[PDB]
Amino acid sequence: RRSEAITHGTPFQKAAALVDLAEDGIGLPVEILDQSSFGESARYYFIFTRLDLIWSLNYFALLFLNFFEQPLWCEKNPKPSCKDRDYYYLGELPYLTNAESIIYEVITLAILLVHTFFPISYEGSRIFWTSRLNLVKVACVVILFVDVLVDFLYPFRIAPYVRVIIFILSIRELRDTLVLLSGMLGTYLNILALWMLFLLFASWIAFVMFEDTQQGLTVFTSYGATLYQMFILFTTSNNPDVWIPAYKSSRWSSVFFVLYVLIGVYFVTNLILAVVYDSFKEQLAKQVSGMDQMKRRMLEKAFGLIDSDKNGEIDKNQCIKLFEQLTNYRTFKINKDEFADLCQAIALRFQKEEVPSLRSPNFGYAISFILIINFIAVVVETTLNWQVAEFVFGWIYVLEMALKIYTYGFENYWREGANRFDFLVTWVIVIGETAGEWIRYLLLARMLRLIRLLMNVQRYRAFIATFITLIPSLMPYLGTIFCVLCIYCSIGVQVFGGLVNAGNKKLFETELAEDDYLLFNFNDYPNGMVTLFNLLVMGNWQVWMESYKDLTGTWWSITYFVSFYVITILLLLNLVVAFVLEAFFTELDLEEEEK
Amino acid sequence: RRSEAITHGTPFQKAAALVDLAEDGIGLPVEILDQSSFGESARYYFIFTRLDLIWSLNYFALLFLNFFEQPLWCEKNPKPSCKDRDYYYLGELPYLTNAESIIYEVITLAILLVHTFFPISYEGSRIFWTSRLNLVKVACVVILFVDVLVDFLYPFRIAPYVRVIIFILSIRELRDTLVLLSGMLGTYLNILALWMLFLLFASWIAFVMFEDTQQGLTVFTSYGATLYQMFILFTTSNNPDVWIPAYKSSRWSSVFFVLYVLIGVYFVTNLILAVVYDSFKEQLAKQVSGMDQMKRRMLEKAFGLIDSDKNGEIDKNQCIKLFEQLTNYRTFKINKDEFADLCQAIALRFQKEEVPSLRSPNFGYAISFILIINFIAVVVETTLNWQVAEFVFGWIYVLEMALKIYTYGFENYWREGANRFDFLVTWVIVIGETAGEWIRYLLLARMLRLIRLLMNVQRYRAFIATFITLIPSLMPYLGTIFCVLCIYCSIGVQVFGGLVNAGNKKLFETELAEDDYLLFNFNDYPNGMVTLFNLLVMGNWQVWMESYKDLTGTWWSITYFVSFYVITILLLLNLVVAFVLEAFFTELDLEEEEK
Ligand SMILES: [Ca+2]
Ligand SMILES: [Ca+2]
Ligand SMILES: [Ca+2]
Ligand SMILES: [Ca+2]
Ligand code: NA
Repeated sequence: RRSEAITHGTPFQKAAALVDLAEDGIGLPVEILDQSSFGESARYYFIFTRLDLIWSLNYFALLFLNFFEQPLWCEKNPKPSCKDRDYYYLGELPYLTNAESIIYEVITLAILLVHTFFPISYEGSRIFWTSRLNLVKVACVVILFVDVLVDFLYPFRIAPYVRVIIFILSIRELRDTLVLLSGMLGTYLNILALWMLFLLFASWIAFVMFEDTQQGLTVFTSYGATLYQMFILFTTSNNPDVWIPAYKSSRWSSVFFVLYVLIGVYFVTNLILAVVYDSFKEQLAKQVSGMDQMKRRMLEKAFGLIDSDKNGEIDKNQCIKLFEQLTNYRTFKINKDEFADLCQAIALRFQKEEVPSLRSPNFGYAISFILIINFIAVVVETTLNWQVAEFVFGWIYVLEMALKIYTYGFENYWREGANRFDFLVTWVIVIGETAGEWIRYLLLARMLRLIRLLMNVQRYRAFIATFITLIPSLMPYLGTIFCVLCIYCSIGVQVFGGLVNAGNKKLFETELAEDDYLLFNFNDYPNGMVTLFNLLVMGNWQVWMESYKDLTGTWWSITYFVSFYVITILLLLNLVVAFVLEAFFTELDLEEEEK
Repeated sequence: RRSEAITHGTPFQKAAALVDLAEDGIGLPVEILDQSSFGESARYYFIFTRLDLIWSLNYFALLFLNFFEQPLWCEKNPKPSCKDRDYYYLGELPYLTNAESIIYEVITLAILLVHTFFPISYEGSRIFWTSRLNLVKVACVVILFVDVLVDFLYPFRIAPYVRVIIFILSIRELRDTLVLLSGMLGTYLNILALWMLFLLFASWIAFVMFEDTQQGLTVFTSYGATLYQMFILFTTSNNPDVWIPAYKSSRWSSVFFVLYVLIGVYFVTNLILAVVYDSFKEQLAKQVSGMDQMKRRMLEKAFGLIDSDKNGEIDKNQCIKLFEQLTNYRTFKINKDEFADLCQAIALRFQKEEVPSLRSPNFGYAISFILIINFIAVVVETTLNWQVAEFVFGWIYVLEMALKIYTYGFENYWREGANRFDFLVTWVIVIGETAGEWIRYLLLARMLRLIRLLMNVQRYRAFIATFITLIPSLMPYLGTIFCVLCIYCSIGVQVFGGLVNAGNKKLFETELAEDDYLLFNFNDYPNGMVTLFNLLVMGNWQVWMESYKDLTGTWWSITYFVSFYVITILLLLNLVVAFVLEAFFTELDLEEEEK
């Protein structure tokens, strides 16, 4: 898919290059594809995309800055200071000084300005300024510039939110996931309406049924208290604890709570999952259609490069001239659609990639035997039934890397999803030879490759193959969940920071103190992230909700936890379930086509 | 579907009857259908099926006997006796005396012997004694007869297990569910192999990683302790509790447990659900195919009754003679397959059932207004903003019942799934007029019918329609889970009965005593059932496992809880999820066909 062919080649080379780009799934921007003299514009797009590692590193740096900033409650002079990390149950990451924060922010903003305005080199000015994505990015960069300036000048801070928005906007798969999700929201709010109606009605029955009982006197003291407890019971997290007083008062009370939990989980929760799954399928189909339209647009541009006369036809003397530039550089008359069908058929049957310029099958057996020997060595070493053996295996693994990159070349080697990981962990190993036991886990991280041999076992092939394909293909969804946690974390540290401290005295009544959860707090960004992970797992989750309700003295604090549950569990994790199921069924159909 | 027509009719009436049976989904047994005589054999089958209510009541009585038997540990003379129900934290159901047990068992066994041997009236002797189902039923009844005799004579008791097996064998949909499940088991044990391999490897890494830490010294003290804790963490039920000492030692420890829980839940649990779902689909397809073969066999014997000359043929005079006996009672040559296609097409496009022997839409509006008025009356009554009003509404509801059974006749009325429930709750209401405040809940149980009006709201139609169809169609699966719970309950009372008592002294160290769960014990069958419900809900489920491990002093006790988790949660509840999802998608496709 050579940039040089697109930039400089004769039209037949440009056509073959656009074809290989399209069927490798890479679209040139329409702002380039729609113009005649596109080569000089494309020149800049390729130098832009050559720098993707620099831009990606800048975005991950900008996002990770949130983990190293001092909490705002520490700036407003607490007694004692946040140097007393044990008094405030804080984490172990350093807090950047003002000087360090200024340096970090200035550097990352300068690279962000370059990345955001450089597209005006290949898009034109009017084309640039009319893109909605560019306008939103310019708004984000100007907000970060003003936020930098207004503290280089030296009740809340905006920057951490804008950094997460910039990160979302800078990864195509995350933008795509949010566009997909925006199509699901309309149908999601309907079933939330029915779920609320269910909770309200079940809570009304429960309230009027227990009003003068011990359950009434001690748990269901009001309709709001009932609705709160019944909401937590929908999650099952407070079962059976919430209805023990009823069961002590009468064993028949268990029938009500049995019916409630049975209906709430096995009917209502599964139907919410089903609604989310159907909507996800509809939006994914719409996305794949859009990608097919991109592919067709590129193939039509290729035909518009070969046809310079606009008669809409190419002859066999042109067609063989394209067929060479395809079948030996990347792998009757024809018309605009016939070309697209013929080429996608070539992409089906004949298409196997040629190797770039500049290995035996049993070599895989040799390295598999070596890494199983290494595994049995590691086990007999841990049970204490050798640094020179760990050295000689590390040497063999770097020798394998060097041999494979020599025989195939890195531009061919690095294409495989496996060997790029083997390369990464081998590099981390050899740079670990800085002269502990941590190399044990790196070599076993290589040993994990042995699990691919279970794809030879037909009863396991589908499972292992789906797990392997899921590792990369879930990253957009897991990353969207991660960005949602980052926003909720910044809110939590803004609204709850400093309340969990060793002098609070109310804290030691709060259940957070009784369950020993005091390190899972919102005093710091990493603390908030691990707390939000515990919330996402739903294990004991209402402990934090009830404790921060006590510590803040307001029921409005529960809006945080309720909204977090409604967004992340009932929607995003159900989306993950749907995605895993659809991936597995796709694998079974692929095997049913292989056989 | 007239039994008179099958038993006595002219062959054209027999043919029309067999057709209406087959297309209403009722199969005569093959032992009749192939008998070459629908006479005296069919006569007895219809009186047999006329008695279905008596048999069903006998089977439910036989199953429920388990809830009223004295636990065997009470018979072996405890001090104090089980009359001290508080000392043993017992339930509220009575225990039958020996005389009552003998009477109950003798009566139920007599009706069971009748039901099990009466088929030899229409099946022949050799046909009866070669049926595998009959032989298993005869083995069960002879075991119950021995177990009765061996205590009418006056280490464990077998009867409670055989009663559950008899109940499974006596309901067709439960036999169907078990034969379906037997097809899934092979593929289920494969993914259990990978799940165990995942637990063992993750637990080995965790063990060697923490060995000299506080996590090692206090939680991961051995490989077996690690594997046990990591298995509970796979359930999430001990998150974050299990790894707080690691997090106190180093915050980076959280990354291990985050990755473990992320992989274990969102990859492994979802792929187990996917495997179960695919296997369920394959087995349900095999079931529907068998039902279609039954339908075809019935249509082919209908043809074999019309073509009693074995022409291979029916002529137009015969065909219109059948056509009258069909279209005037129950809703050009032709051949064996053409008949079946034509009739099934008539069922699809033309059939609409006639009323049996012996109403305007505004009546539905009137009763909807009356029940909404009743609802606003109930709400304003409970908030205390009338027994004569509750009486007059109860009268209106019984007058509606009597009017509808008059206008349509009970044989037509009772066919709807809705009005048979309305009839039941109205009868329970009017027999409740024994003169109480509890009738509020029965009238609101009628008020629940108002939710059907949300099917008129297109954004809610599929959800409500699927919920309504799920109410009956999940009963075989929920009932299979109930039978599994019954067997586990009987085992639990056998092995754990009497250990939770106020004199145990070890109990008050056991977490069961600290969480206040002492009423959730295995001292009694209803206590066991509610305990196993709490286990099925997975809320705090490891409390019982760890407490009974401590009370029994052996790790072998955990086999009970582990096997219960593996059977019920990873298989049967995933089956319920698959069933609900497939039902929803079927509803969306139905609406997509109707719109
Ligand atoms: Ca700032
Ligand atoms: Ca009351
Ligand atoms: Ca017995
Ligand atoms: Ca160590
Ligand atoms: Na807990």
